[PDB]
Amino acid sequence: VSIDYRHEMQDGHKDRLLISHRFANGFGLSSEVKWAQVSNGTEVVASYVYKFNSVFSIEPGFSLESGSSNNNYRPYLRGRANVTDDLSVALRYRPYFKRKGYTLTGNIDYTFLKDYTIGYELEYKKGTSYDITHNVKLSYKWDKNWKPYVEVGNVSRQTRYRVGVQYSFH
Ligand SMILES: CCCCCCCCOCCOCCOCCOCCO
Ligand SMILES: CCCCCCCCOCCOCCOCCOCCO
Ligand SMILES: CCCCCCCCOCCOCCOCCOCCO
Ligand SMILES: CCCCCCCCOCCOCCOCCOCCO
Ligand SMILES: CCCCCCCCOCCOCCOCCOCCO
Ligand SMILES: CCCCCCCC
Ligand SMILES: CCCCCCCC
Ligand SMILES: CCCCCCCC
Repeated sequence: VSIDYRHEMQDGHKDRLLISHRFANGFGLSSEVKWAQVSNGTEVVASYVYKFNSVFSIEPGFSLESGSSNNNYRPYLRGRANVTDDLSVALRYRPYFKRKGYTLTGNIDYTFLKDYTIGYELEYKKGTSYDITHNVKLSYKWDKNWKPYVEVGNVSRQTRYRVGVQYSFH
């Protein structure tokens, strides 16, 4: 189980608290509460990660969000390839049916010096009623329980900044 708090600003603000767990069988569940300045929301996600082998995995997922402004059903399929022990790549297709469109999100993540991770995320969003996002995240496993992190992204025009920390139970 982990609990992840994150603050976001551009150049109002957004905050979130995301609690999640992935079981050794592959089943995962998360619940997130979000507030922004006012709006609020909650999201729940259930998924299975199915590992074909040490390199390739596929993760179908189900999510519903309920809010002031965002209210969507967003199922998804995420494929992952471990290129090396330190380097992974993923691609996620996530349509949204909200009150429709889809996002396509690619991720490249590289772990170095045991405790650091640098991640690049490219996200393409297209409505049916496009935007491209570039994001860089840097995380540091400070100890067995705490993983602070920062993200800087460009949303296309403007910059989106996040700071957060993930606490893991042991
Ligand atoms: C939701 C904020 C980000 C996740 C941190 C909450 C984890 C709760 O377990 C904390 C146990 O270790 C902390 C011991 O120090 C107590 C500090 O109390 C603040 C907890 O909210
Ligand atoms: C395995 C299928 C999907 C798992 C969903 C689990 C969540 C079920 O909880 C429903 C109970 O509602 C609690 C309070 O409702 C607040 C609104 O919920 C936010 C998103 O629906
Ligand atoms: C992006 C569309 C293709 C991805 C598969 C659809 C996922 C939504 O499935 C709906 C069923 O919801 C229940 C699933 O909850 C258990 C976790 O397993 C994920 C399978 O959906
Ligand atoms: C790893 C398996 C799961 C990954 C998703 C499976 C299928 C994804 O289809 C993508 C749908 O978009 C079609 C065109 O792709 C456009 C790529 O981005 C450039 C924008 O034109
Ligand atoms: C081992 C690979 C993983 C590390 C990759 C991290 C660095 C990747 O940086 C690419 C991010 O590109 C950001 C582009 O910024 C958008 C510029 O938009 C114009 C300014 O408004
Ligand atoms: C099992 C720990 C995550 C909690 C998710 C709650 C879903 C309603
Ligand atoms: C993995 C079984 C379901 C866990 C749900 C925890 C309470 C909402
Ligand atoms: C301490 C040097 C500044 C690092 C800048 C990083 C900007 C993304």
